[PDB]
Amino acid sequence: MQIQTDVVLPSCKKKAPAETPVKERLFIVFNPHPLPLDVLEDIFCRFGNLIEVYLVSGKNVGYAKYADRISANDAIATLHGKILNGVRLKVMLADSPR
Repeated sequence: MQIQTDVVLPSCKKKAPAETPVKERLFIVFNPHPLPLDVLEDIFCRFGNLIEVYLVSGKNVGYAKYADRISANDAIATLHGKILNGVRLKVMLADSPR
């Protein structure tokens, strides 16, 4: 599993239980192609309270469900605009994209 990034990351945290009701949602937009799912889970669990991350099939869009608003905001502040494994990322609130 590759981790090549230009940002300092927190350690991996445990995911919230899969059935946890969703509190915050993020769009992840990949330029030029999406990243593998295991990489995405490793990266996005690091902010805590990650319920799930998945890709929209065959598209450059992923979706991050968090059990905590502050955690998702941390993921935005840390990852938006950064490069991961050769891919540029946009991370934004799903309900109000920038």
